[PDB]
Amino acid sequence: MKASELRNYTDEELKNLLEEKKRQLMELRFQLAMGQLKNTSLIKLTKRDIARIKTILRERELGIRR
Repeated sequence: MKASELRNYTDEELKNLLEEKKRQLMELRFQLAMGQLKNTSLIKLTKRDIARIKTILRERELGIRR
């Protein structure tokens, strides 16, 4: 929902952060699916914020976040 911070970065920072969340979720599931990642609460938290963050990027694409 709210950001400030996650919309407040510059377009170059914003991508480089919101990309990081979007990848991280997918890479963390990939680390488990191998056998490296072990804290699954961290993944589950990481999804909430992946979803918020990767939504922020979406919202910024159409004009919802100027």
